[PDB]
Order: sequence, then C-alpha cells, then structure tokens
Amino acid sequence: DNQHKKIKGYRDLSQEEIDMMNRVKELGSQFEKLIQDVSDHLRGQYNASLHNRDEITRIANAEPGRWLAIGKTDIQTGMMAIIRAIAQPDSF
Amino acid sequence: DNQHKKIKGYRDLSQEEIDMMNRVKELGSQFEKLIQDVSDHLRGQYNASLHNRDEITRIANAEPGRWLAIGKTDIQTGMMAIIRAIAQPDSF
Amino acid sequence: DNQHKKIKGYRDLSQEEIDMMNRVKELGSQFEKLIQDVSDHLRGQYNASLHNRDEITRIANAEPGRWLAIGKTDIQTGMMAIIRAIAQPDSF
Amino acid sequence: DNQHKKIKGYRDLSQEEIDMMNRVKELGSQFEKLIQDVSDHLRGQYNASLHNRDEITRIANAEPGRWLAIGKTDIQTGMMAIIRAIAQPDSF
Amino acid sequence: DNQHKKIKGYRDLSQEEIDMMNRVKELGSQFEKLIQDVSDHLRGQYNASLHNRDEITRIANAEPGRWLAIGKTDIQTGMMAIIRAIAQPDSF
Amino acid sequence: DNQHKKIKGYRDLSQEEIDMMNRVKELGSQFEKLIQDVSDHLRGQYNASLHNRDEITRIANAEPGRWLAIGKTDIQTGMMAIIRAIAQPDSF
Repeated sequence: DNQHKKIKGYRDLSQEEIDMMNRVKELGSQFEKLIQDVSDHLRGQYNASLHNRDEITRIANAEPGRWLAIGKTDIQTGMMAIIRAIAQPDSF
Repeated sequence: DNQHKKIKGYRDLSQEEIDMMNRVKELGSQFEKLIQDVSDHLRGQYNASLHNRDEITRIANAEPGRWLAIGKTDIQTGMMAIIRAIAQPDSF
Repeated sequence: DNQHKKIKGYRDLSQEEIDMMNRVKELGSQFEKLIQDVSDHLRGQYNASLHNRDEITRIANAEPGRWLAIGKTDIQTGMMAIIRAIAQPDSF
Repeated sequence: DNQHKKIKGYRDLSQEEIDMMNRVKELGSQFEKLIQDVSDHLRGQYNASLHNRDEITRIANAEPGRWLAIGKTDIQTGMMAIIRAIAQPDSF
Repeated sequence: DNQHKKIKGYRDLSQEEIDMMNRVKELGSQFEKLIQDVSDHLRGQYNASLHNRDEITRIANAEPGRWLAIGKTDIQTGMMAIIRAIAQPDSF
Repeated sequence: DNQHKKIKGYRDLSQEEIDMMNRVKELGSQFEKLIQDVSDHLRGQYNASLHNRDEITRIANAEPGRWLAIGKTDIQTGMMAIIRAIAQPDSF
C-alpha cells in the first residue's frame, strides 16, 4: 500500500537511518525490561510490608509507582524525539 | 563525612536497590553513546549538504538538533524518575 | 522500498487512521501559522520599544520568546502523542 | 470588580493581544474536537475487538488511551505557554 | 556504609552545597503544604456543589484535580533539576 | 476595560481564590530568589575553576546551567498549573 507515502511529512530513508531508529527501539526494549523489573520489586516490597503500617505509610508517601510511571513516559517520549531527529519528517 | 545523611530525605539502601540504580545509569550510558552517534550523523549530513540550499533548508526546517536535544532531556529526566522510584526519598 | 516495514513497530493502517493522522497534522500547520504570527508581533514590540529602557526591561523580564518556544514544543509533542494514539505502534 | 487587577502580574492588554489569545483558544477548541473524535474511534475499536483476545492484547500493549491523554495535556500546556507569551505577566 | 559512594556519579559535597539542596527541599515543603490546601478547597467546592448539576458539570469540565496534579509533578521535577544543578553528579 | 471579560474562559473569582493565586505567586518569588542564588554560585564556581582544566571539564560535563534552567521551567509551569486548578477557566 505504501501507506506511509499517504501520510504528510513522509521522507525517504536510508538504511543507516533505519538502523539508527531500530537501535533506539532496541535500547528502549532494554529500558522496558528494566522498568518491569523495578515494578516487580515494588510489588514485592509492598507485599512484604503488609501489616507494617509505618512501612506501608512510608511507601505511600514515597509514591514509587507514580515515579516509575513518570520515568516510563519520559523514556518513551525521549525515544520518540531521538527518532524524529533521525527520520526528520517534513512537517510541523 | 556521610554527607548524604546530612540531606533531607535520606533513606538507607539495600545492595539490590543500589544495583538497580546502577543498572539505570548503565543503560543511560548506552543512550548517551547512541545520542553522540546521532549527533555525529547530523554533523555529517549538514557538511555533505553544504552548498545544496534546498537540502540545507530541509535540514533547518526539520530541526533535528533540537529534536535530539529534547530526546536527551527526556531520557535523562526519565532515568531520574526511575531512580527516585527505587531510592524512595522521604521528602516532597 | 516499503521502508516502514523495515522499522520495528510497523502496523498496517486503514484509510480512516491515515485521515485522522493527516487531520492532526493539518491542525498543527494552523498552530504553526499562529506561532509565526505571535513571533512577528514580538519582533515588532521589541522594535517599537527600542530606546525605551523600562519597556525593554519589561519585555526581557517577561521572556515572551522563551514562552512561545515552550508552547511550540508542547504543541508539537502533543501532536506526536495523538498520532501515536492513532497509529498504535507495536513497540515500547 | 476588576478582579484581575487584584492578581499579581496584571498587565493591561490591547485588543490585538486579546484577539491573539482568543485565536489560540479557538484553535484549541478544534484540537479538543479532534481529541474527542479520536477517543470515540478508540472506544469503537475496543468494542469491535471484544472477544478477539489477540487484538485486545494488541490494544492494551499499544496503550492508545494513555497516549491520547498525554497529547491532550501537551496541547493544553502549549496553549498556556503561547498565551503567556502574548499576555506577558509581570511575575515569575 | 557510605552507600552513596557505591552509586555511580557520586561527588563529594561541600556544606554550602548541602545547605542549598536543603533550602530547595524546604521551599518544596511549603509548596506541598500549599498543594494540600488547594486540594482541600477543591474537596469543599465539590461538596457544596453536590446536587447543583450545572456547577458539578462546570467543575468536571474545568478538571481542577487533574491540573493540581500536573502542577505538583512539575514542582517536584523542578526541585529535582535544581538539586542536580547543585549536586552535579558525574553521570549522564 | 474589564479586559478579562473579553477573554474566553473568564470566570468570576472569589477573594479566597485570588488569595490562593497570590500565595502561589509569592512562593514562586521565593523560588526565583533561590534560583538566582544558585546561578550566582555557579558563576563563582566557574570563575574559581578557570585554568583548572579538569575541573572546567567536570563542570561542562555536569551541565549545571542547563539543569538549573530545566528546574526553573518546571517550577514556573507547575505554578501555572496550580493556578489553573484554582482559577478554573471554562475553556480547553
């Protein structure tokens, strides 16, 4: 379909550009694995700390699940910006 | 000096927590290498395209150096948020 | 070349999806025109105010060129996020 | 009440400045309509895909509702920054 | 344990640097108090307005709890960036 | 002129709402003073370190002026979001 040629901003890309975009994506998958690992650590920390009210309150005050979510969003939009720097669409 | 114990929010950390923070940092160094690589690609692209006004205008309109900078800032603040999710400082 | 099929995350798209992505892009071009208009207003404001030190200091303290730049970056990354919500790449 | 004169940062505005602020707001309402349209598309996509587990998993992995929400927040804060570039409050 | 010396990026800090970091943190606690105050105002506003459908719809359309949450996240990441400007870790 | 009534989104405000907005602004001026203080510290640090190439390279690698600028932008947009949570404009 060459669907991309139907989207505004399309630019033809070299293999080097594609490889660089794929590299950002592969590095991102390593961050995704790391984030899943941190999330499992947090789930365990909470489970172990059940019934310890002071530690449950400490975890709630630290808001680690929220901070992990912020980090995930920043990593992903950062990847998107690096890829746009490579792909260089001809649109605003 | 135990300087960190002089900073508000200090919490004692386990080795697992330190290892996880170091992992985020090591993955970040891979992104830093990737960003330096993209930046060199851009420098070459501009050099090759000197005197080709239409392509110099295309590069200026795509603003790839700006987009790369945005991506770097997002990757770094994302790392900071994941590390805070691990370290869990006891402060706002 | 079907270059996009060489990029990780590729998904086939319907015409409706392409139309929606093009609509975001067209609305973005209206914002780009608006931002260029505001930038010209600022250039005039500064020119008129040359030699009026108090008003030059007021403009420098308000930092309108910086705020306009922040707005441009937010509009553009917002467009990128809406387009990802439509295109739904199969990658992190 | 002239309530705005009770808020720090107040600056008197010209009609041109008000018109420009209203234009950003009107362009924003077009983006709000577009975002509502994308949200309805997503609701349909999910409904059609109910019982197709592989496609429900694809949608959940793509997180399009989250990405649309990120785009909405960026469009709105971008509007706020362009308006501050026009209005130029005399405060930090 | 000198745990911080086990984290990459560690740099020794002066008392002035620690005092400056503590000041950012103390100013942050004032913002946290302010945000809690605004949140209580919103809870009251909603309670008073129960049964007034037009005003409940106005509040839902204004999304003040969402905007307050965005402000909290920006204040906190801003604090983190100022503290990094002071602490100057030797890592990406 | 009641200029604000000419801007879309206008809502009448109570004195409590105005006081809360002014409080955010006053707390912001304390952050602005703190940021100016950190900026002066950085200027001194650089001056003292002139001719010490290793320390000049350390400062350049830490990018503290950039991080301080990021923090300033986050503090200011955070203030803007808290104020919108108070003022609750009737527009997107």
